[PDB]
Amino acid sequence: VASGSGEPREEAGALGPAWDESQLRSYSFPTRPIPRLSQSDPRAEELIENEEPVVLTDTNLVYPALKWDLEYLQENIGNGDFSVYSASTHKFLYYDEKKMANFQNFKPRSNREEMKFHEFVEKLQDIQQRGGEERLYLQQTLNDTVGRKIVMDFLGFNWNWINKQQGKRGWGQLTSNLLLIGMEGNVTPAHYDEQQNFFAQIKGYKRCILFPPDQFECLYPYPVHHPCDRQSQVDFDNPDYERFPNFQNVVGYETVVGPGDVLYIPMYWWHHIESLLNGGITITVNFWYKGAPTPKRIEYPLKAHQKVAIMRNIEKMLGEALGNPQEVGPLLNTMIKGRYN
Ligand SMILES: O=C(O)CNC(=O)c1ncc(-c2cn(CCCc3ccc(Cl)cc3)nn2)cc1O
Ligand SMILES: [Zn+2]
Repeated sequence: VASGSGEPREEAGALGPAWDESQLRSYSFPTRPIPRLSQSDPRAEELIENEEPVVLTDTNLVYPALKWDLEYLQENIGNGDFSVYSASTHKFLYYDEKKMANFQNFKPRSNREEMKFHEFVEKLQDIQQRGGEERLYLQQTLNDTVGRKIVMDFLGFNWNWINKQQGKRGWGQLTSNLLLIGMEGNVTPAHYDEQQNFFAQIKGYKRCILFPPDQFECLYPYPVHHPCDRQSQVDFDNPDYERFPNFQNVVGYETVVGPGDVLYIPMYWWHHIESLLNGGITITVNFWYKGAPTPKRIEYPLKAHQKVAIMRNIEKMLGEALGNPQEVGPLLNTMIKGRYN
């Protein structure tokens, strides 16, 4: 179970338990808790330099955004196009649409749709009213388009702190700034990203379950050329242990983040994210940085994330070299069977 869940944190002014574990979903693997530390704490600077997850609790990274809510955003964000994904269920499986023309026989069960902010809230209001079970997840990189109040907020982020982290870790350019607004219960299934991430919680509480790259074997990512590249094939809600036996060996690092917490998700680390049930609307901003460049002459034994990049590159080479990504599997199997297995 979630031994790493944590005894819920008690909010100041004794306004109750921020959340209780009945708002966490039930899963078949154990976990240990991610450390919640202060930014000044050197234990937390060492966790980051060693690419290990840590919850930073007092960065003020997005202090101005803590006032955010739907009303405030609607009135001040502009008339921009905001990507919004629909879903039949709590699970939000996402598809790379450009990879979409390889496989045609894995149909789409979560779809994008541009909206103006007022229409999005519109949709939640009516879904709200009719008690519907459709779920929505807004996910959009904010850009200069936005309102005057929201540019001032963005400018009030603690750029000095994060910009220092980018330099101290030798990381590369901030790639993007997604904003996520999601409904209670919504789940982003387990996946890994190729970039260092600072996951900055604003409104609501999110449960984050991470796994290290070295548990690649237990999480069974889709093929690289598949639309669900970098997602785990394993249904966390009902695992198929015959197809994925080593998911019985998976142990996670877990934590619940709330307003003001910043969760460092090291690159290539798996993460599963859920907005707690009956916790209402969640709001997050993410800060993705190209990771540090790989030194010129490499140190063995390699680290797990480098082996992952290798496997990824093998799949990519073979896809181009064979003229068809769908021959990758067959060739790899003939390479292995009775030779390496
Ligand atoms: O639900 C939560 O709180 C946690 N959600 C996530 O972590 C999350 N992670 C990754 C993606 C994602 C989206 N795309 C499509 C192109 C955008 C892009 C490009 C590069 C990178 Cl590095 C990230 C994003 N590719 N990856 C979406 C997510 O929502
Ligand atoms: Zn991610």
